[PDB]
Amino acid sequence: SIQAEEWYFGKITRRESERLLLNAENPRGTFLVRESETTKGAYCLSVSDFDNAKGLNVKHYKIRKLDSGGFYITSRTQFNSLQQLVAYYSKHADGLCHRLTTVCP
Ligand SMILES: O=C(O)C(C(=O)O)c1ccccc1
Repeated sequence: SIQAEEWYFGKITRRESERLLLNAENPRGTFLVRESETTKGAYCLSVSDFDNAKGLNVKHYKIRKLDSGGFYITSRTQFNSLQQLVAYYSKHADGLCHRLTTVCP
C-alpha cells in the first residue's frame, strides 16, 4: 500500500518537491514519489543530483501505471508494485541520474 510508504509524499507540487530536495545536506539519490501534477493516474519520482557542472539539482521522472497492473518508467523494465520499482532503482542507475539512496528528509 503505497500510501503507507515513508517515501510517498502524495499530492505535493513539483516546486515543493524541489524545495525539499534542494538542500545542501542531501546526497545524490535523495528521493521522493508524488503524484504527477497533470497526468491522472501517473506518479513522479523526484531525485536529487549533484555534479561540478550543475552543482545540486533535481530530476523528475514519470512513473506510468498499467490497468494490466505494472508500474514503469521505461516500458522495457516493468514491476508489479511501486515498492519493487523503488527497490530495483536503489540498486541500478540505468537511465536515471543516480541510483535511489535516501528518502527525502
Ligand atoms: O506530470 C507532470 O505534470 C510532471 C510533474 O508533476 O512535475 C512531470 C513531468 C515530467 C516527468 C515527471 C513529472
